[PDB]
Amino acid sequence: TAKKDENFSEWYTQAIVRSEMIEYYDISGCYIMRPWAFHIWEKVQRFFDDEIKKMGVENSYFPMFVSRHKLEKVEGFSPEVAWVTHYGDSPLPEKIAIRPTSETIMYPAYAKWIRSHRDLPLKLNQWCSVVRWEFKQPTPFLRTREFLWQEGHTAHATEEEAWELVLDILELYRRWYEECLAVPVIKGEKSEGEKFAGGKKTTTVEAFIPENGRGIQAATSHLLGTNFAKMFEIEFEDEEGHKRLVHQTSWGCTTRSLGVMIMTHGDDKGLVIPPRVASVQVVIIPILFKDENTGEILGKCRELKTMLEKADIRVRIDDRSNYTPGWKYNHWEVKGVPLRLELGPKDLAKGTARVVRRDTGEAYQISWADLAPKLLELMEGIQRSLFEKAKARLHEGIEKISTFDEVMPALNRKHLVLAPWCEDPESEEQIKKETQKLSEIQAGAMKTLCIPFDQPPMPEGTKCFYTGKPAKRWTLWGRSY
Amino acid sequence: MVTAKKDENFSEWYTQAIVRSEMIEYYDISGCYIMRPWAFHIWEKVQRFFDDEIKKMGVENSYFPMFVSRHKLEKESPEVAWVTHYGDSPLPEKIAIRPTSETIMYPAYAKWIRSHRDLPLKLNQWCSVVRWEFKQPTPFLRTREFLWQEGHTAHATEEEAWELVLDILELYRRWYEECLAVPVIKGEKSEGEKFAGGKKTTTVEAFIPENGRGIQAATSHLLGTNFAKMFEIEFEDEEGHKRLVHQTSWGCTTRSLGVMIMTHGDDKGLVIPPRVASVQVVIIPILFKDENTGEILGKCRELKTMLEKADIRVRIDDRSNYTPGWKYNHWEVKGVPLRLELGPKDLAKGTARVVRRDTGEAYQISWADLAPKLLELMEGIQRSLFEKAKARLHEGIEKISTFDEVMPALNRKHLVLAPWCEDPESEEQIKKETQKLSEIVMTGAMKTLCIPFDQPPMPEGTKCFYTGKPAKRWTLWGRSY
Ligand SMILES: Cc1cc(N2CC[C@@](C#N)(C3CC3)C2=O)cc(NC(=O)Cc2ccccc2)n1
Ligand code: PRO
Ligand SMILES: [Cl-]
Ligand SMILES: [Cl-]
Ligand SMILES: [Cl-]
Ligand SMILES: [Cl-]
Repeated sequence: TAKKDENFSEWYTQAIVRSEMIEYYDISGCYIMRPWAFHIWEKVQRFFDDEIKKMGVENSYFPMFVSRHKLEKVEGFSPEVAWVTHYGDSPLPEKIAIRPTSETIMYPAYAKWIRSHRDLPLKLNQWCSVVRWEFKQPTPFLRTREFLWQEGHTAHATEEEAWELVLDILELYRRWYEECLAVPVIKGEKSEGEKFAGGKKTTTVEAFIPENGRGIQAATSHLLGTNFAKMFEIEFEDEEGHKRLVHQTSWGCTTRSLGVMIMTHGDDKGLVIPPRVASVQVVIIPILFKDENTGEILGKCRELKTMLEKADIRVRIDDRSNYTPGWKYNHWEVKGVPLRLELGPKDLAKGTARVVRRDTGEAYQISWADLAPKLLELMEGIQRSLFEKAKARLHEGIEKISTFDEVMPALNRKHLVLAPWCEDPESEEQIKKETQKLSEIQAGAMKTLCIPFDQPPMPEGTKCFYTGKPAKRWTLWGRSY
Repeated sequence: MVTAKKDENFSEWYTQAIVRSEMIEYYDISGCYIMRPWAFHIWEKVQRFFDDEIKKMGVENSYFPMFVSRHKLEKESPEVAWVTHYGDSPLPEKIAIRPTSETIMYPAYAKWIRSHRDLPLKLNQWCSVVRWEFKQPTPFLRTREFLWQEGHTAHATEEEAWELVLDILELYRRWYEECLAVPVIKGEKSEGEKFAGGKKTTTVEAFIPENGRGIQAATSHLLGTNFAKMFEIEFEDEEGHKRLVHQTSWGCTTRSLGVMIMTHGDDKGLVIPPRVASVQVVIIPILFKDENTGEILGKCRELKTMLEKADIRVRIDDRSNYTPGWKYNHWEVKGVPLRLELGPKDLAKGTARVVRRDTGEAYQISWADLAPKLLELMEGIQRSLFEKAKARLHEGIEKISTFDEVMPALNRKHLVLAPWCEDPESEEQIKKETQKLSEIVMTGAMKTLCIPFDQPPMPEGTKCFYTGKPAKRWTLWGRSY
């Protein structure tokens, strides 16, 4: 009912409801991931895990609790600590905390495990859930009490090796978004005001939501440097016998990616799932009505399913008798299955099937023998087309500007701005506050999204679009999630 | 290197084996442990096995919240861990961390299921849960937080549910026997030992000879219609009458790793069955006094490529900061099944020296014969580990007929197979009497482990070994985890 361009958050809520991706729950901010959503997580998890295993990153599991004494005697997703005080009706002798971060457990372990240069590099990953206690206005995948992620943490003898890993991981995050989810992203560096607190440098991939003009951070990969090694005394004796601090990285990516995929590819009809991650790629809809199944149509449906599955196509036959074919068409459209295969009496009488693409609605009459190759072709086409259209929208959403008087216009067009910036942090705070004020008066704030790796030329003497001081680099700004 | 002997101080041996093989890091909070990458590799092998198999059965993965409300939890709790505070302030309502997810998932099941067309519903989750007991913990075997999978299905009939119960139990037998080379006994739990709220619990039970204790390896419950009544999970059948669903739930945990360690470990540390070894063959180049250094490394990489063509999992330990003898000890204590040594002598002869971990036997193998001979050796090692463990299991069970045989058999560190009337009060009586007699860290009580599927014949008039009433079935008892 709600149109994506007119009432975006209503559209998002409804499209997620009707798609059966999630279910509600009696504790606020929590959402059940049903298979239609969880399978997408499984796909990107397998891709990213295969790739980091090639880099020698090994998975691990740390306890979810920290002792009161370890906390009393690192910035997390919650400012305060959640305490477990009882088991059943019995008070614990000492209350324990749900860990605010994994770093508080992992880094003391790293300080024990690393003693010598022979022990480096150390590369660990953990797939797990994460809890937040101070979410506001929850919404599936974007603002939740609990989400899923992977977090990698590595330690190296040199900063050069650590940085190399940071960038390799950022490239894997680009591939996670662009090759699996068909979502284009922009590689860049965070501002001093937006990077990880105690780290040296934060790199990020950023996406864009045209319907509200907002940038959204897709994933991050931090050069932590030696600051945490000094805090946690993670030292190694080098080849010459001198004690040195390790150079660390950490990197994470969450189920927020599913939300970004949803928002990127949905239309007024509902979700559109990229074929590479869809739980079902082709739904076979028999043109049947209740109490009339002779076996002719369902038998051919089953033969077609077998044939498609031998080409590794994920197929479901919706043979539920109590629904009309048109009901099923709309049901699977709203889920965003990328292809629908229609088989009725006429198709049986002709040796063909009618196949409809979800992204464009185009229909193809395809002989049974041709189904498996043609479908593979179509799915790649759909995947590619989903990405390129999104990429086009991304580039139409960014305006390259020179001066501050160009900001509020572009923000009113629901656009990001790429502007020469002196990178002075106080100026980012000033720009946020005054774009926020301006927005208020006009009826919010605009902040740095990233400093892109891809830098256009900077003419000699170009001045900062805000302070008028010498500009350092081109910086991508916008309203933000 | 391990120095405690498995048959002398079993607990010290076990701690040494799991720490020196880099599987476990002990932790500030008792009963919680850091699971290091070497352990996580084995977990990932059995996880992949079981996940692939349940996908063939149509079970889909999902993710439900880690928290559960007081009212859902108690519609149904001394192991449940309560979050009661955030910072210094009480939560308005305490919430529980999941010890299991029946009460989390089944309100959603009742919402989702309306028609016989909605069945069977088959969901699974891979996650961690928390059971905060104060009895003695053991890394892997009995912990306060652990990784597991939990599957939950709903069916139109009891018979279909029971088929799935038994199919999953067979997958747990394969998990232990086929992957981990650990023999298990299928049975049903006694009325007193079955899952609370369920109808019938089936189990696979393992045995640890060094301390004489049985342990439940995995469990598969027929929940029946009991939880369907609790949560109003109903469907309209084909005739239009409302019926309760018939449910199953099943789980298996990282306990499986503990049982593998204890089953196959020896005085030198771990022994990993080839089917779950992430490194099946470690290649050790013998570099001494610069003799053929480049040639040896090249031939090692060639041999790695050749072996990977046969799907053998190979690692070259060409780390320069360790001697060959160090690498021998390192990969032995970590339990790599096969070690391949290549030095100048081996290069000259066109062979390699291969040492199998379980027996220490050495082989001189031509390069051309390496892949078929190593495949044969690995299947021989796998089968031999299983057969030796199965022999120890058989020797650890005494078949008895009267209660005065119980304490001697328990004192030989054995289980007992006894005819039992299956009256539930007699199990409490037997636990208490055997505890008292044990006196004259873990409990000395003998409880039922399972009523085996495999039933010896019950001669007419056989008396229950404890009550003297007519025996019903043969029952396996022991001290237990
Ligand atoms: C590692 C692991 C496993 C399992 N259990 C249980 C039965 C089951 C089976 N089969 C579950 C259904 C799957 C299993 O594996 C249980 C546990 N801890 C606990 O009971 C809590 C605890 C902690 C310290 C001391 C005593 C007790 N710890
Ligand atoms: O804890 C148990 O025993 C059952 C089986 C997994 C889900 N709940
Ligand atoms: Cl997958
Ligand atoms: Cl740098
Ligand atoms: Cl954001
Ligand atoms: Cl695997």
